[PDB]
Amino acid sequence: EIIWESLSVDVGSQGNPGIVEYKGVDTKTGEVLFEREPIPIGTNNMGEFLAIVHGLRYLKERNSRKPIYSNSQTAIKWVKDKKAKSTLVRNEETALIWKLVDEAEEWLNTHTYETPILKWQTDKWGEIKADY
RNA sequence: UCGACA
DNA sequence: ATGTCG
Ligand SMILES: [Mg+2]
Ligand SMILES: [Mg+2]
Repeated sequence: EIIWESLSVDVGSQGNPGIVEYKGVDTKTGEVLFEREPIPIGTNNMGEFLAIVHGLRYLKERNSRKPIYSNSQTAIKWVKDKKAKSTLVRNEETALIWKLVDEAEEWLNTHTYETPILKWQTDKWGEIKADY
């Protein structure tokens, strides 16, 4: 039940919170579609969030109806609810990560999309293809 | 309390 | 250990 005609996104971080990054790829070819420039500091869940919303953008501007695979239970939800509920403090250091996270919001609720966002069954299918 | 996904 | 959710 793996829909290979999809986009699988995942985040790679160093410490949580800390240096964060994500990337989307073709669930099958493993081809790297979009990659995020390593952010200074940010939580994992925010990483996931952005990873998804970015992929959401990527598709819409290519007119793709491919669903999205994320193993972030927290983000898949945040996104469904168009609301990132991150408890990370807002200070000049968590600037960029919060800047982005907000724009991802300003987008979610100012756009349309039927793009399915699906949970990747890591326990049954192994690490997601966009994994580091 | 724990459980779950990262 | 921390980030989040149920
Ligand atoms: Mg992940
Ligand atoms: Mg991973």
